Order: sequence, then structure tokens, then C-alpha cells
Amino acid sequence: ALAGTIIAGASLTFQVLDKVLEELGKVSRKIAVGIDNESGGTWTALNAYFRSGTTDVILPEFVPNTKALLYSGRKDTGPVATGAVAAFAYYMSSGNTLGVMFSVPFDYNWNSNWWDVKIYSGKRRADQGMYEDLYYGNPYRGDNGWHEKNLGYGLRMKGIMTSAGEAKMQIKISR
Repeated sequence: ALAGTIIAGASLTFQVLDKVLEELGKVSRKIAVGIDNESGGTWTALNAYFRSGTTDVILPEFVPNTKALLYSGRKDTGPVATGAVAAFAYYMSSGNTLGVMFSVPFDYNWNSNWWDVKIYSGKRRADQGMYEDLYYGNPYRGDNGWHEKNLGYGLRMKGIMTSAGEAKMQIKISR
């Protein structure tokens, strides 16, 4: 298992995201998060806050360049079908922050998954208004394709997620 840790981004791929969540102990519902630092400088993971569900792992605090982190998000103990939602923030080498959250519902054909990623010049965490500015702002619903949009005036986020309970979630930060 490699969930709740950091590894070389040069070796981080979809097969690795699956391997991590597989060896962890995948329950009824779960995810696989990976944010690849390819900008050019060292980052600092602020903290992680579990809004709904529970998780057997812990997010790192330091993420140097050329390396990515690993995280996950399950539905409670397993036999309980509440939800799986959490939010976290990552301090870039330049002093900016990038908000990141996940939302996994219970109902396959009666709900959908949600997530938001943006890079803004400042310091913020998932407390109340920050998590809302992501969830209620504009989620990407897990459109099952590579989504990327120039917004950092030079770099941006490039990621994919599906509209399923067991979705993968990678974020490839590049120029």
C-alpha cells in the first residue's frame, strides 16, 4: 500500500493510482488522489479535513518538486452508506494556494460525484467558506475526460475523474 504518502511523479500513472487504492483495502466506495508537482519548486500541504465518510490514511505536510502525494477517501467503516467527502489545500513554492476537494455520493443513478481545483494567490483552508467556494462554486462532475484550462497566467491543473463511486482523481500541474 502507498496511500497517505509521497513518491516520484516520474513514476506516477493511472495503474499506480489503482494499485494504491487496491492494496490499501478498497471497500464499497473509495477514491485515489494524486497531485504531481511539475512547476519547478517545493510545496507544503496545509492540511486535510474529512467532511463525510472516514479514511484509514493521513496526508503529508511537505511535497518537493518532481514528486507527487497520494491520498484516498472511503465510505465510513464499510457497512454504512452515509457519504465520502473531504477537502484539503496545497501551498505552492511561490506562496499561492490551490484548493482541492472530493465528493462521492451513495446513489449511482440518483446522484453524481463532484470536485473542484483552482490556483489562487493567497492562503486558505477547507473551514466553511473555502470548501463552499469549491463545492457550490463550479464542480467538474467527473466528466470522464482530461480537463485543463489556462488560469494561473502560465501554469494550470490537468485532471480527470469519473461519475462513479470508485473514481480515480489525478492533477498534473504543468506550464
